[PDB]
Amino acid sequence: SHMASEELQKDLEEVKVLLEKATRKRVRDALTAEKSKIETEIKNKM
Amino acid sequence: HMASEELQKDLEEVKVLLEKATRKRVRDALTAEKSKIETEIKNKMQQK
Repeated sequence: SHMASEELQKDLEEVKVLLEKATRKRVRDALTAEKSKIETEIKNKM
Repeated sequence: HMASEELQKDLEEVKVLLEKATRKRVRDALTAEKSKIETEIKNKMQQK
């Protein structure tokens, strides 16, 4: 369900897959901002 | 600060990533970034 740990892990994995492909700074910055948000949501679960 | 040619390369890549992405929040974030880039390109083409 919404905001379940497994859903956040799937979000994070996709952002990492796309960061491996991305080369443009502007696009990488947008992806890294999302990555940071998802990682915080995961860490918040402790 | 922005350059038309560089924004067009960013647009090309955002498009490529959007071919691939499967997760709703990631697709939404990339679509929003694409839209912002397109607005900036329009303004730079006007200013050329």
